Amino acid sequence: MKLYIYDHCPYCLKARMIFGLKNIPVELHVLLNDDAETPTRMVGQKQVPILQKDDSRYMPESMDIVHYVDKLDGKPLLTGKRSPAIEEWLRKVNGYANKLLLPRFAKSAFDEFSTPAARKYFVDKKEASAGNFADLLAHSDGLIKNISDDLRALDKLIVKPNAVNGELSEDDIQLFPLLRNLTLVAGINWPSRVADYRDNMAKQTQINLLSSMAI
Repeated sequence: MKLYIYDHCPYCLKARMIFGLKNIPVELHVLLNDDAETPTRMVGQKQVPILQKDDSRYMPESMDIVHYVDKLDGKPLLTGKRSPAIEEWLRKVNGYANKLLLPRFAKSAFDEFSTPAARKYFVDKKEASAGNFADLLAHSDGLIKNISDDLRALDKLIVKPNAVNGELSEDDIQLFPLLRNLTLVAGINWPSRVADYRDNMAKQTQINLLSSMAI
């Protein structure tokens, strides 16, 4: 029951969230980002989260972990009512968020980026390599407007400040992690019901907001 992760990783947030809500203890293991090799060895893919299930069985992928843990006790807690519109909106919002987040993930050096090596290794993937980030960063305010607007739409869509779709559904599994990531983007103007939802799920999951690291 061990999660090999890179703290910032949305998929790892999704994993930790499912464990949190289900209330299943899990050995979080924050690998250095430079350690791409061990993930690759274990699951034949450079990705984390990797769940070393009980009998030391390393399973990759958020959604897999989510559904598996959700089904572990034969009680589908949070697969109530999937909403396509929410899924679509989430994907679009991730599409934005990613671009804002990446350079913050670099600047606010998460634990996995402790070593200069891990930091550089991470930073060179997208942040430093795509010079365009300079421009996007300069443009931040305009992006903030776009994402905040898209969040106010989402703020209208939020049926309950816990169950996005009135019933706990995998849209929540995406949504809370996403908003949680967005806390790092200090500028993005988190709407009311969004913030309510977010802090409720944060409390439920025992996941700290990234406010303290936000820029």
